[PDB]
Amino acid sequence: PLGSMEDFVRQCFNPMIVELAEKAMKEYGEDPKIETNKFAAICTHLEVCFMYSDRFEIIEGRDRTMAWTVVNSICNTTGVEKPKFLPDLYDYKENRFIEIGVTRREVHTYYLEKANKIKSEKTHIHIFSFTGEEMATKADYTLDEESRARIKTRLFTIRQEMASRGLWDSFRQSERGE
Ligand SMILES: Cc1cn([C@H]2C[C@H](O)[C@@H](COP(=O)(O)O)O2)c(=O)[nH]c1=O
Ligand SMILES: [Mg+2]
Repeated sequence: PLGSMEDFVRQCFNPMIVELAEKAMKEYGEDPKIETNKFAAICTHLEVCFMYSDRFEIIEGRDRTMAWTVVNSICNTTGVEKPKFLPDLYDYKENRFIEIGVTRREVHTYYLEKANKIKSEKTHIHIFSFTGEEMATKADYTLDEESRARIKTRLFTIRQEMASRGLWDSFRQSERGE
């Protein structure tokens, strides 16, 4: 009754999500078979990105060349400052890029880590946790109540399904600062 996180990933996430996540890992010489807790964290963040977007241009998940092409194309269609890193989404409504975080640590710690990495005055940050806690730039949450509620619900489902397999203990304890 300690299961394999790799088998859990391929069984409980959409295959398009798993493949995008495998691609993101192999891109940086990480093996999804080895760094399995990371492989689940990456799938989860991908899934949250897709849920948040249902107005929004998806950046995360794309091949890096295509992602940057898309980011530059928006920045010169609009006024927007060009991010130093490469966000997760663009919001056509509020006309800003967004970075999404999903954390198993304290949401404040993670929010400020992200703010300090990206050093942007324009990019919106929105962090979710597996506890139902969330934090978003200027207390502007962008989406409505039941839409954020659905994301928080999917996060609970992942956590309980990991718990079922004996995987949550290690998953919850193995996030480090980026
Ligand atoms: C969802 C996803 C996550 N990740 C990793 C990097 C980060 O640690 C986290 C998501 O990246 P981000 O939160 O900086 O956008 O998971 C990828 O590398 N590629 C992906 O497609
Ligand atoms: Mg990203």
